[PDB]
Formats: sequence, structure tokens, C-alpha cells
Amino acid sequence: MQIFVKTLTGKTITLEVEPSDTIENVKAKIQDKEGIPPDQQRLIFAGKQLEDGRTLSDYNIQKESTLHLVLRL
Amino acid sequence: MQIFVKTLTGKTITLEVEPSDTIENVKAKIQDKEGIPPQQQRLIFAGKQLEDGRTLSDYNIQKESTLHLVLRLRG
Ligand SMILES: [Zn+2]
Ligand SMILES: [Zn+2]
Ligand SMILES: [Zn+2]
Ligand SMILES: [Zn+2]
Ligand SMILES: [Zn+2]
Ligand SMILES: [Zn+2]
Ligand SMILES: [Zn+2]
Repeated sequence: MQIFVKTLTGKTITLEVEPSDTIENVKAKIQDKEGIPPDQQRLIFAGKQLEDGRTLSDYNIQKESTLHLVLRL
Repeated sequence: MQIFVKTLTGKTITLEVEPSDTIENVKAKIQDKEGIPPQQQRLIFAGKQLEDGRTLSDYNIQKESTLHLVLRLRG
């Protein structure tokens, strides 16, 4: 399934994920597409800031959902 | 003094502050402990949104007070 990741400047990048993909897993996918180390990114979905080791499904994130990306650098 | 911030993780962080600290000061403090830029923060207290240029005394926020932190997103 697909999900979208919106950045700060609005740049909308697309991901190929699986329902039971951990968050540490999503960060690695972003690293692959944008060269940003996982330890630098923080992901928020519908207000909540997701924590690695919880899965997309643990947060009811389904196909074509939008995650927002923030960074700690 | 000390106030509490409910972050984006539902967790809660402790801030050591002065009464004259402006909201821009507080946002900066959160930037260190959490990682979010001040330009992306929106701070809520007792039903009010706090403006960058007002102090903790203006809103009359006292010790052990709790501020709900919120993301500043659009589009
Ligand atoms: Zn797919
Ligand atoms: Zn698989
Ligand atoms: Zn991580
Ligand atoms: Zn959104
Ligand atoms: Zn200060
Ligand atoms: Zn600092
Ligand atoms: Zn004042």
C-alpha cells in the first residue's frame, strides 16, 4: 500500500509500505529516498508523534494516508 | 520556576523558566528538548493560544502549569 509524507516546505513524497511496518522501518525508507538519517526525523500522524517500534496499523494508518515529517538537527 | 509541557508524544516535559520569559523563549526551550523549530510550534494554555511576543506573566501562568503543545501545519 501507499502512504504520503509531507515535509515542511510542502514537498509531498510517496512511500511503499506494509500495514505492520514499524516506524523505525519508515524512517529507513525516508533515508533511502531523501538521505536523511532516521535519528534526525520525527514523524507525526493526525496530531500524534509516532514512536519507532510501533506499527503503522498500531496507529490505524491505512492506504493513501498522510504522515508529516519534522526534523531534529 | 517550573512549568509542564504536554508534547506531541503525549508525554510531558519539565521546563525551568523565569516569569519574564516570552513565548518565543519557551518555544526555543522546547526546540532543545524535543527538536521542533519555534516556527512550527503552537502553544495552548487555558483555552488561549500564546503569542510569540507575550510573557508568562501576561497570561499569568504560574508554577507547575501545563501547556499543550501543537503542530503548526496547513495545506
Ligand atoms: Zn502497495
Ligand atoms: Zn513483507
Ligand atoms: Zn529511531
Ligand atoms: Zn496531515
Ligand atoms: Zn529563560
Ligand atoms: Zn539551547
Ligand atoms: Zn509584557
